[PDB]
Amino acid sequence: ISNEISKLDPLNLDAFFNQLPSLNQNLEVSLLIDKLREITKSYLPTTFSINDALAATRDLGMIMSSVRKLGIQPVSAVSDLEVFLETLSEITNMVPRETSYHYGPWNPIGERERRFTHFPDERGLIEGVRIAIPGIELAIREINQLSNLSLNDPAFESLAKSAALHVYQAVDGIGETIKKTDPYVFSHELRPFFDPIRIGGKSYIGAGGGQIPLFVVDVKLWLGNHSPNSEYVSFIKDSVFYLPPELRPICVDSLLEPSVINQKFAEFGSVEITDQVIKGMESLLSVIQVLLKFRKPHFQLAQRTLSKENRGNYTTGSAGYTNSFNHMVLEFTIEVEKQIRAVLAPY
Ligand code: HEM
Ligand SMILES: N[C@@H](Cc1c[nH]c2c(Cl)cccc12)C(=O)O
Ligand SMILES: [C-]#N
Repeated sequence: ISNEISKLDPLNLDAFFNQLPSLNQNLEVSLLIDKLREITKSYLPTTFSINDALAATRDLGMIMSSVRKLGIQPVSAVSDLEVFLETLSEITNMVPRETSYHYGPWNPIGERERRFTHFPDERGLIEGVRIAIPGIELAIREINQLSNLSLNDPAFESLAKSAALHVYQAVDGIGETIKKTDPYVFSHELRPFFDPIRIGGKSYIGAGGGQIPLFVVDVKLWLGNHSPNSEYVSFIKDSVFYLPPELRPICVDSLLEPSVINQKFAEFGSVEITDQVIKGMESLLSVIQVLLKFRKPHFQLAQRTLSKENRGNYTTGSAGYTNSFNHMVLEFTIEVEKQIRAVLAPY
């Protein structure tokens, strides 16, 4: 529950986070490092509830990212963090780092909102994932119910429509980023806050909107187990254990099964094609077409951001890919649309 985590301040950092944008602007690394040290001596994380540990991962993660932004590995500089992070990670059963979950839906709205910088463009990122994630999560549950209904059942069409509506929340979220986040300001002022951090011998990437569980919708809906050695499966493979635990079984099951659309392609070309069946297959095109309404403007925005004019120090996103990856996911998604349009063409 997002609001039950967003309202917590387990490490009493509310005042500190009002100062953090200024601390970051003036490069006050000592104050950052003093705060990490104060936390490891002030708090016994083992006594935390789950929601407390999730909110503490949010707050501690963002301070660690500010230190890493300067170029210092924060756990190397504050070595007692490692034990602290290990204890939090056992309670959350999540990585010892913040993700888009902690930064968006679990990040409080209004005066307490945790932010790296004073730049209003940063709001574009936060609101983007804060809007996308709950809607994608609702679409995931509806799309998983589709495998067991008939294309001729009107409940199928109704569920698929409900999920297209819920996926639109991701469209609205990337639209908010496009309005609020200048590509140049992103590459020069925000991107450096999302770099990898070394914790207990492993490197954990920084938060990314690619951590919204849209890839989980893909796997269930069209990717399934049909593209084993693809670059997209390798990114999903790398993402499964960044997800909150409750989404991991859905994703793993889906990676090892035929997708909904491959199955409904088989059923369609094998059953009495009625008027409901065509409506049912048309509701899947509708979901796919909402994904395109997300991925097309998204591709454009990553292209402007990584252009020679607007990029700064980076040629890649926080997960380490170029816009070539985005293009590859978009082509995949366009191919699905073309395939469904063929199955429907004689109707
Ligand atoms: C200035 C803003 C943004 C830029 C420059 C950007 C760029 C990128 C890049 C470079 C990747 C490749 C993965 C990586 O290397 O990190 C990626 C993938 C992805 N990004 Fe963004 N992005 C931005 C905003 C957003 C927002 C606000 C969201 C969600 C609300 C989002 C959702 C995704 C998703 C879901 C993927 C996985 C690929 C896909 O599903 O098509 N991005 N993006
Ligand atoms: N990964 C992308 C943009 C990005 C980084 N962090 C984000 C967050 Cl926390 C939300 C939305 C987008 C982004 C890039 O590094 O170019
Ligand atoms: C993309 N974040």
